[PDB]
Amino acid sequence: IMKVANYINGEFKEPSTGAFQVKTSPVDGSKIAEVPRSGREDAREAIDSAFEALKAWANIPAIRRAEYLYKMLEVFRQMKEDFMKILTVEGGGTYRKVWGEVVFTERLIQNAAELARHYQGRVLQSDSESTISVVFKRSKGVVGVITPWNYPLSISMKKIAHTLAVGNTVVYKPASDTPVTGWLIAQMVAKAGLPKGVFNLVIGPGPVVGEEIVTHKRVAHVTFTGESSTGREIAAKAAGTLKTVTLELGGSDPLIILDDVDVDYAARLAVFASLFHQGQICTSAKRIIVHKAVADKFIERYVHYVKMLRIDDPRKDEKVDLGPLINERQVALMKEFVDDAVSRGGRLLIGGRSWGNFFEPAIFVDVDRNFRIMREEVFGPVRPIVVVENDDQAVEVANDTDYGLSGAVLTNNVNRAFRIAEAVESGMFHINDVTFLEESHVPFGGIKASGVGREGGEWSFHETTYDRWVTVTLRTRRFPIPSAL
Amino acid sequence: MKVANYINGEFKEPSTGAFQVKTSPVDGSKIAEVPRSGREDAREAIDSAFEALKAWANIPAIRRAEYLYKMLEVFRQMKEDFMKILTVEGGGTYRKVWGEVVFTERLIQNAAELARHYQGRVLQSDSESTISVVFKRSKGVVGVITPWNYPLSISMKKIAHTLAVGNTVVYKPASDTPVTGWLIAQMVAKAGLPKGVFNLVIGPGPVVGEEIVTHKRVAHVTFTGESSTGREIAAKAAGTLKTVTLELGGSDPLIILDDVDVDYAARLAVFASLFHQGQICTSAKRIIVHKAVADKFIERYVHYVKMLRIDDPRKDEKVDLGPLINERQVALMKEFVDDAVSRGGRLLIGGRSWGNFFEPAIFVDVDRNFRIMREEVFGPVRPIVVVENDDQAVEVANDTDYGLSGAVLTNNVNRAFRIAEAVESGMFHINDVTFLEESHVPFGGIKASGVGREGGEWSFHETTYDRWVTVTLRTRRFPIPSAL
Amino acid sequence: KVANYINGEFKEPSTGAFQVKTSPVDGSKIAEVPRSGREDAREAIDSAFEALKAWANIPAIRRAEYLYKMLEVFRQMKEDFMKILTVEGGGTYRKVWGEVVFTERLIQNAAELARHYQGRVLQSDSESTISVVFKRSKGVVGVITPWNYPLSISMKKIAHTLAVGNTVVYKPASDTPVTGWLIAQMVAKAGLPKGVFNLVIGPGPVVGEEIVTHKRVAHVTFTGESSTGREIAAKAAGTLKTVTLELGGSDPLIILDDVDVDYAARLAVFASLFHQGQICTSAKRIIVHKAVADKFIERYVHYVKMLRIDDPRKDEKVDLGPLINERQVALMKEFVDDAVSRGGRLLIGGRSWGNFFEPAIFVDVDRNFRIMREEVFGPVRPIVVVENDDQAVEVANDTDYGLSGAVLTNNVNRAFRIAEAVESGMFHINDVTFLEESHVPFGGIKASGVGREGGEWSFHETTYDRWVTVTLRTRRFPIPSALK
Amino acid sequence: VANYINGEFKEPSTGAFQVKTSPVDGSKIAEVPRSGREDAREAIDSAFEALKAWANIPAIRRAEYLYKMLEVFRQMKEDFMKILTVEGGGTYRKVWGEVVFTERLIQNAAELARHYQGRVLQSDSESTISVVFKRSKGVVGVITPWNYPLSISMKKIAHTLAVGNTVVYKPASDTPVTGWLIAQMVAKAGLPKGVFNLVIGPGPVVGEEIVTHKRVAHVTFTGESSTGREIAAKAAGTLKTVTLELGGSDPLIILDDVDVDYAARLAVFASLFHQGQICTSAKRIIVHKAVADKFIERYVHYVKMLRIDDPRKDEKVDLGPLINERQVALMKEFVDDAVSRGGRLLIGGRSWGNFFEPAIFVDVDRNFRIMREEVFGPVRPIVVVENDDQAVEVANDTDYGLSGAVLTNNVNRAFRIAEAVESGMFHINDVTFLEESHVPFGGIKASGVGREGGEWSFHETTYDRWVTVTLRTRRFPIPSALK
Repeated sequence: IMKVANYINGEFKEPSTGAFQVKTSPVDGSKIAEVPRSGREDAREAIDSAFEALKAWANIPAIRRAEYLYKMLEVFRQMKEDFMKILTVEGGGTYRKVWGEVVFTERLIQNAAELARHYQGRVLQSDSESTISVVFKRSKGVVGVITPWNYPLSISMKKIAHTLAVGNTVVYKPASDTPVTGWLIAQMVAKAGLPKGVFNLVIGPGPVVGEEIVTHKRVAHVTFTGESSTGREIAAKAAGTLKTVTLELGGSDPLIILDDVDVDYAARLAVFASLFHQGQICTSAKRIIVHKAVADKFIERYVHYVKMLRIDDPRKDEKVDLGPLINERQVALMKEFVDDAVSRGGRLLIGGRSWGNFFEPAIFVDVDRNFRIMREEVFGPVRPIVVVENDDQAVEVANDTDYGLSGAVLTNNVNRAFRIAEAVESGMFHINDVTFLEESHVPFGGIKASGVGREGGEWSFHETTYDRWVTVTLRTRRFPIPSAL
Repeated sequence: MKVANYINGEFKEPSTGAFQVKTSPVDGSKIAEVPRSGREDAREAIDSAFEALKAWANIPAIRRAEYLYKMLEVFRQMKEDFMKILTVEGGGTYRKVWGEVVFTERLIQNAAELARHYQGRVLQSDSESTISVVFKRSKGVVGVITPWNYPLSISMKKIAHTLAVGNTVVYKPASDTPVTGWLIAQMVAKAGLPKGVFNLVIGPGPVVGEEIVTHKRVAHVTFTGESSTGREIAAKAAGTLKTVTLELGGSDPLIILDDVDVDYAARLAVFASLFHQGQICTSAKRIIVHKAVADKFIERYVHYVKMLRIDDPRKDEKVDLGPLINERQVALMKEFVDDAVSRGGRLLIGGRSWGNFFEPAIFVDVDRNFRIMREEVFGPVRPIVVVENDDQAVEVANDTDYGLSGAVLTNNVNRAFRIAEAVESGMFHINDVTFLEESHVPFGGIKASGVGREGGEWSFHETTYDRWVTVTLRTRRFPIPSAL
Repeated sequence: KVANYINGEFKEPSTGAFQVKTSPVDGSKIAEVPRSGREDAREAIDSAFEALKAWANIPAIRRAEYLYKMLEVFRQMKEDFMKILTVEGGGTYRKVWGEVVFTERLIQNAAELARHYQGRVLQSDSESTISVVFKRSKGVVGVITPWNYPLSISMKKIAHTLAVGNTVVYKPASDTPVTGWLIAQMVAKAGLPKGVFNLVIGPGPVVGEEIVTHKRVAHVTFTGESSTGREIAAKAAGTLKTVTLELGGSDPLIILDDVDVDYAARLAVFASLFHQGQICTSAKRIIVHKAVADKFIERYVHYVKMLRIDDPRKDEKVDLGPLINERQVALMKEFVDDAVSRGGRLLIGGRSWGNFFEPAIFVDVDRNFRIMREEVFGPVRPIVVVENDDQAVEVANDTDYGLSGAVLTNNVNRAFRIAEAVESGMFHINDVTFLEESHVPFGGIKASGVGREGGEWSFHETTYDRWVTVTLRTRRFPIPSALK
Repeated sequence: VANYINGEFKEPSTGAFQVKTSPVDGSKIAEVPRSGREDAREAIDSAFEALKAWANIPAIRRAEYLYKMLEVFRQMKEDFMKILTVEGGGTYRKVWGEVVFTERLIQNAAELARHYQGRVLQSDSESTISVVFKRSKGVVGVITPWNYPLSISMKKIAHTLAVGNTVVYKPASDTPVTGWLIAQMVAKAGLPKGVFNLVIGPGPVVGEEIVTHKRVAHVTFTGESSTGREIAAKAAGTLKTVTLELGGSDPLIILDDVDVDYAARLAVFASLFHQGQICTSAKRIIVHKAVADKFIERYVHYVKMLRIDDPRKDEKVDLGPLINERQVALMKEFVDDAVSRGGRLLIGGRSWGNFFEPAIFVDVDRNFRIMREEVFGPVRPIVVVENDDQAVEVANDTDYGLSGAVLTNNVNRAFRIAEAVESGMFHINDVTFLEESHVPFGGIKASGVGREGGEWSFHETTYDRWVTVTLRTRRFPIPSALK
């Protein structure tokens, strides 16, 4: 009953050119909807709308913005089934995956609303007499939000909700493979009645709409989640106008398993961590590193549970374990990873088959550091297991990557857990849990090739505000020039 | 006098032996021979800093603080040497360089004081049986690239605070002030910091600086200089995804309302607009005065400008203004004066120049198309603009690409606060100079003036990252495989 | 049918004892309410104590969920709360509307903040040591409240204390029990776990004193008279329980000579006489600069004369309702008589009928007047004329109290100097003395009490810090010294 | 030895004095004042008069004074060490540790003075600026004990001064000379008259005056719980706030997966350093049955190795004497009670003069006095438990709640125990008496209220002050008739 459209300055509308393209399901290639194929003029219009809305939005008290976010939360709760349906048919997520995403998104919107009134500046001691010295927080301005296709709802809403809460306005460009999710977000914002221009949606190609957002002089900041190469490109283009950036660029997270673990539990945890959403998670456990003393048993248990994984049309029922990859390019790339691993002498323990956009888990042992699946982020269900002889070697292998997003160690020893946690080079780390733990208000982000900045709660606020030192001087004084006086 | 690099605990020549002669802006006399380092020297410094990093980051903060207190002790005995060099090399007056050295003492002390006290957070977890905390970790090897106007205080704010939280440093000072950089390295050497923790490489920005900015073992670059340079650094830094702190100058407004002590306002204005010959990022570069007091203000302001004593800054302690740093600065100031005259400006006083000296040139009858309204004027050429009301004052104040600091003079609390809120700047001062600065406050700008903040814990924020760590104390069941 | 609420159950007091609650408007019966005794208090306290571990141990987000539930139920009960605040407490429509709106914000604020109360990760001075600070709830908290703003003061204490994982035993003022019962209705409908919140309606020296002396009560938060607070503080020492005390004030409202005098008078009337002056942060001592004193006094008295005193049930435009009981009228009469007897000039008012007191305004008072020496919790107000800012501050500070204060002026220097010099826990420039927001630190100094309430400050009061370390290396110990 | 009041060393107004003797051999140490209420009152009035000037200078000026105090202290280290030993009974190693920690304490206070921040808040109203300033409380009473008289005093004094309070200081009666050396240091550091004051006299006279005087804003106290309750009650009269650290009966929990020999070594240090006269001494040792036999054997072995001697003799004396005869008498009561109740005395119990050999008991139950009371001396129970639940139940079966520790290599057991133990502080795999200059030190339950150390000391002796500026006019709801 409704066409998919851009949302610009309070109005749903076609791209100026009228150009469109067809979004199909990764599940079966069926048509989902025609969606805009916007261009630079559409991006410019959204940016100008956001810019004209900015002062009114930034200057209302925080409690009024919080109220809008609470309304958004109420609208979101009414739309939950709609979001789950689209996350499954457009993104290929299983019932359990998209249920988790929608529950987390509810917490994210609520978290941003909760915190809006409480973002504080500081009162300082002055080293001078008769001086009041304080620091205010101010919003950065128009913020470009550019997002990926794997968790398109929760990742988008983490960025959008928190950015809006502290008084920025938004121009949002969803991933091209998940446009309907972005349009549903715009439906939600529109129903919550936010002032026109405060939130804008532009559906179109990254190299056109995204680039316009990243280079426009009225955009103050870009928050971006996607590939490291795209991130470096955006960071470079952002420099033209000195806009700041938040970049979350994926990972090759280590899951380190020591010899004192419950091996069956370790395997269960490892399967979930390494293969949930077909391993298409930035904090997926992408490199599994196991102590030689439990390695044989761990590998057997891990393969045992992998064998049980059910791959199917994610619309069929609520207990499907894995759906398809997002498109044919991903399948082609996973095939390259498997073929490379086998050519280099790796032992394919299980899996390897694919059909349409579906790709089975493919598990390797006997790998070395020159394997593509050890050197690159593997955004799909191909996973190496590396056996190490001690903790020193576990750490060396864990750190032998350009990435540095998250990581985890399983052990019951407090000394080994803390030493390894300290030594692993990552922006996040989890003792006795999955690598992709995430809460709405914690600093989420990485180091090294995994990006810059942190998002979540007040950390999102830190990214999209600045400090403003203000003083008041209550006495007159003599000045050193002209000295003759 | 021969100057050297300081790399991995050793003072040494550039690997090519290449040197160049540095002269005083005061009279052109030879001051020193200094390195012309190349990319190999930069790489050696970076490798040394990288190799020193883990040992320096991992000792307790109290130990790093001890090194900084020792550096403070060494600095206190070198005060006179720093002042002399800031005058003869940088052209600063006694009062200017005295102020810089006093502030530098405070900066080193501030970094030492704070090192033990930079805290992370313990969080509430939304999950049962989960401990959730956030640690602070140092970024790694930090490039420090600095300007010539306040080469000591600006360098030491960056260096001292960056070291405090467990970063190592590769430092490349401005080409016009290499000797101040070498003296900094001397102080650090005497303080006995572990080899590689601090390194000095003297050489051309486009060679040494570019190596620092593009090298994959450098984690962060903190830069103070021109907006165009900063834009280039930010773009180059993207290749390795290193972060940056950029302070790129300003065109700060000084707003003077009609309820002020006009004589005091003029005295304040002269100091704020012309101290160190206006060569200050937060100089009061655009003076904006309310119609009702404009005539009297302008008369007083020119009166006090006329009293300024311009002279060899080495002569005595009461010289008001010294020379500009080089002939290019003189040439630029002449362009600003030429443009203002050509567009109908009235030159109330000044414009005379001889050698590197320049008598402050003050213009009225200016409009928004004047170069001295549109560009940063990093020298002693100043426009005075008259406005009819507070709305216009704000409009003119914000009519700039820059956004560093700003100030308003008024006794009215409502006008003061409304103007402070409306002016688009990273910092703002009510009833004081535009260039107020303390050791521990967030210093920095918005718009074309740059990104990030420096000073105390804000410097720490720039050169550390947050690290979320959890411990889960209970086992649970996972959603896949569902057949379980 | 009004009753206690203990361990998830509405019930009669154990003795079955009751008393009648009457309206201050006309003495009409409102409801029979419990007259509980110590055994009722002990049952409540034991219920809270047994509920504590389960409530403190759930994740913060679950407690926030319960408070958001409470907020939903409150929004349904708004009309009920306003009706009772008026007929039981004597508040006008505008007063009770304001209290209900603020209460909604208070419950929301507590819910908002629950998940975000953080501890700290520290630098250790020792090697191989992790050092952090957690926040822990104190335990069972006694909540004892007054009659003037019984809903908003109760809910500020109750909501924030529950948010961070304490359980609550609540005893409302004897003159406002139905409000306390409606709160219990709200909590019950929100479905909080049994024992987490308990209501005991009864005499302060019986029920209240049991709460304050019981070994399983960890904290008491109290708002009321300074004498009562001092007794509670003393009694609380027996078990080393901590206390938050808000004990009223005698706030100065300082009016300088540069104000809009008409506006100052309008502000002063609102600040000094809203809710018949029965506000801890009422402007109880008006201090005006001699240069505007005559016009101010004329305008102030003019607006006071315009105040409509009537049955607050009559309509929404009634300005002033009755005092809470006849004992308050008798006290205000003593204040008026003492002022008259001491030579004070009664400008207007001072009549009373039933529980309704007509605002009595005095000039030509001195420091020995009871209305200058004591908190006047009613509509009797002194105006003092002063010659300069020094005198204003001397008179402002000449009080045992120190809760809030305000200054009206357009001069930024005079505003800040006066704000700094006035000895109070809170201070407002160009606004009323009783400004209050849900998340700011509300509280006083001197005889006005100890501690702060509001958002995270409420959390600070009812939690404690817990330093935890992990040492990751073994070491040698100094005894026995003989040992290797 | 004299008082230090308003910048001047002087004897009490009465001229009264008393002779202090060494706990080591009873020899004379010094004549010290016996001050009265008038001396306390004079100190308080001096601190009150000095307060505005001290509170109002920039924090950097107060920091400079503390840095100067630090330099003076560094020159007086040997003096402090001698007096802590001969007046306090501390061994060389104990007093060396105290002096080192005191240096760090003074430096920590100086470091933080410029950095104590308030907050800028979001306002729920339009056109409103809303901020929170930090202000000093005023005149602060500092009342201290005899066991670590230097470090405990200086942690309180240095941090309290740093944020702009003035100080009236009353040291414990058994350690007045240490108190006088502190006044000496402060005098040489040149602090303004009245900012710091020393009054030496009996707690029930000088202390009570401090606690009840109307111009004293806050009292920070360390000592016995009974005294603390006394002070908290008297303080209520003038609504002054208090900080109280009132000792502990800390559990040291030792699980079955430990290096048992290491555990014993750690336990001996934790339980008996300074003769157990430490608020955070490991006073109740709780050990898992699977390692208990071996642990008890190793622990008694190391206890037997302890060298008890004149602490003045050399640097390797492990234990000195208890502070006085009353402490010895109390320790005998604890031993008597444990024997009467069926405890097995594995070693120790001998006493001569103020010296006492650590008495170690097994076979104890919860009704023993040494399990129910704080044992501020070298008598220690070892209790055996069957599992972690039982370890926790025993650890919490105390009125106190100061510190605590668990020894284990298991992360789950360490954390669950840490969470479950009811204490203000807790340490995994270390001694119970860990202490740093800037961490929140203090207890729950009977162990007291408040925290001290760095910014936590600042919180105790400052208050928040909410200030607003409203930038627009508005209509008010009364009189409602106004248009």
